[PDB]
Amino acid sequence: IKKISIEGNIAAGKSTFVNILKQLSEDWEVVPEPVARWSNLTMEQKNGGNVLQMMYEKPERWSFTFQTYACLSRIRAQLASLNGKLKDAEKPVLFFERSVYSDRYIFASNLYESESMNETEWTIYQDWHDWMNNQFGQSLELDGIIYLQATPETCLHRIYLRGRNEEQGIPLEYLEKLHYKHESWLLHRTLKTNFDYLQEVPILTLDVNEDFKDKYESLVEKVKEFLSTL
Amino acid sequence: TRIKKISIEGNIAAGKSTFVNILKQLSEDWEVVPEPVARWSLTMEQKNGGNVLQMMYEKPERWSFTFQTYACLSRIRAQLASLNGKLKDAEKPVLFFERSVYSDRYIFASNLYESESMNETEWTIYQDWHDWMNNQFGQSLELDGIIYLQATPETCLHRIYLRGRNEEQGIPLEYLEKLHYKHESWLLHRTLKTNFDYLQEVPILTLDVNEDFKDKYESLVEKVKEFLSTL
Ligand SMILES: CCCc1sc(-c2ccc(OC)c(OCC(C)(C)O)c2)nc1CSc1cc(N)nc(N)n1
Ligand SMILES: CCCc1sc(-c2ccc(OC)c(OCC(C)(C)O)c2)nc1CSc1cc(N)nc(N)n1
Ligand SMILES: CCCc1sc(-c2ccc(OC)c(OCC(C)(C)O)c2)nc1CSc1cc(N)nc(N)n1
Ligand SMILES: CCCc1sc(-c2ccc(OC)c(OCC(C)(C)O)c2)nc1CSc1cc(N)nc(N)n1
Ligand SMILES: O=c1ccn([C@@H]2O[C@H](COP(=O)(O)OP(=O)(O)O)[C@@H](O)[C@H]2O)c(=O)[nH]1
Ligand SMILES: O=c1ccn([C@@H]2O[C@H](COP(=O)(O)OP(=O)(O)O)[C@@H](O)[C@H]2O)c(=O)[nH]1
Repeated sequence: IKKISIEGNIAAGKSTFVNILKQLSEDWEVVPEPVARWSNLTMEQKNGGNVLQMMYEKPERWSFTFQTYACLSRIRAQLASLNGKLKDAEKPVLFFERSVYSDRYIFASNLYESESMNETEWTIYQDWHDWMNNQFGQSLELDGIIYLQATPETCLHRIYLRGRNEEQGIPLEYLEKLHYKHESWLLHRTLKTNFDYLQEVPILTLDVNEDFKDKYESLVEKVKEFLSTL
Repeated sequence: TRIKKISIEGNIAAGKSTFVNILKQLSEDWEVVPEPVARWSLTMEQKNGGNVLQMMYEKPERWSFTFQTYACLSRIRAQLASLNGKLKDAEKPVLFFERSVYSDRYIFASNLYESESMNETEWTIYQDWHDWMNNQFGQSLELDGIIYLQATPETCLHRIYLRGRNEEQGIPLEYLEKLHYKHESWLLHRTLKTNFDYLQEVPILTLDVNEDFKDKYESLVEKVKEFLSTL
């Protein structure tokens, strides 16, 4: 199986793009993001719901707890697909809706930066993150990234389009701060991670500013070519 | 795998470190993994450890969950590493753990849940992580046996009074009964059902360590060497 993580800002179009891909090839399957599932039943998802709501109310009390549980749920859920899926397929591809690196170098790092996590919580999380991925998540190494690039302003409208109730307060500032970090890591590539192979990973950046729900062929053609390059 | 893994279990100040330390010297084939939190009680672990301990003491309701996660992680890292580091050329290698991932959760984390310093979402979340993660290690850290060092709260208090740490001097006798009770259920009556199936069939040796054993441990070790020859 090849592993491709699909990255991008909130409401840039990842769920939608990934649900277009999985429909196109028996060799293509998807791992959605747990935090995504949490946003509306097994024990993980009641913890997910409670913990999500707690995070909305008092993020500086709950950011450490949330981050450690979101990533754990992602690490476990990517494994459920990599060890039990695409058994009878010729050129398997598993497409991750975000990654263990999104968890750390976008969201957790941004919470540390808005002081939702104190120094020690952040230092426990990075050590907890290094070890949890290296003990259990080795097989998760990514063969490439797809960055669905959407201006901060495109994203603000798309949460409006998504018309979810709890997400209309999101200031362009919050959405802009995630954008800058997304730009630094994947486009300008000025971010340093603690993972050496992430320095070299193939990366495909896709301008997803124009809507693509019924005009996505050119985007899908780029993915096919990018995949061949692996 | 060929290394025997034995937990030493006991309440605070029962004398586990004293025992462990005695044991390491009685044989070149006998090795010990000190409990990471006891050390905190200077790497980045000491730094992080140092802080969350003081934060934990300062406010149990805020830091209990964070502390419990890091203590159990730092423990697993000592344990899996000693496996790799010592006893590669021993014909009769035994590794003594100062406590286990079971005491983390079944003594300490449960206690803190029962005392409302972790809410339900933190305790089930903590339990989720412990369950799944120890189940990745199919048999690796899993115990060959357990040695219960059974003392009284008073001895432990008495022994707290002797250990000479003001930072502990205020630990209340009432907390010990609670902790002591949790040990007796798990290690004496065997009524603590857990979610690690092999445990209920892990042999337990119980030693009463109320009598001062420091100059006079030979009996205690005979019972340990007797126990090891049946595992
Ligand atoms: C529903 C998505 C999860 C949430 S909720 C949230 C949030 C909610 C309320 C907040 O204050 C009122 C908030 O403020 C953050 C801040 C005040 C800047 O520290 C963040 N940020 C986030 C982004 S954190 C996140 C998201 C995600 N998908 N994965 C990971 N690992 N972390
Ligand atoms: C992926 C980011 C989700 C975020 S981030 C966020 C947020 C971040 C920073 C903020 O100020 C710095 C913020 O303030 C919103 C406010 C201006 C107070 O209305 C909200 N709100 C949200 C919506 S919180 C939420 C609640 C909920 N129940 N479900 C979901 N999925 N999300
Ligand atoms: C960081 C100091 C260690 C502390 S502090 C502590 C504690 C401190 C103050 C408390 O109330 C003000 C407290 O609440 C008493 C209780 C009845 C649990 O609410 C617990 N319990 C503990 C033992 S936590 C522990 C020890 C250990 N060796 N291993 C693990 N996994 N956890
Ligand atoms: C492994 C420590 C275990 C415990 S448990 C404890 C404690 C727990 C609960 C308590 O009340 C419920 C407690 O007493 C606080 C009180 C007496 C009410 O002010 C102390 N303190 C401690 C140790 S605090 C400590 C210990 C230590 N070795 N070093 C430092 N710097 N701090
Ligand atoms: O080109 C697009 C991409 C997305 N969407 C919609 O915009 C919202 C946000 O997109 P999505 O959930 O895919 O973003 P994600 O958070 O998954 O990146 C959803 O209601 C989608 O149906 C759209 O109308 N056109
Ligand atoms: O036979 C003994 C065993 C222990 N102790 C004392 O009791 C205290 C607690 O011992 P230890 O640190 O070994 O307890 P642990 O927390 O490790 O069980 C220490 O001051 C020991 O010196 C003692 O006087 N005699």
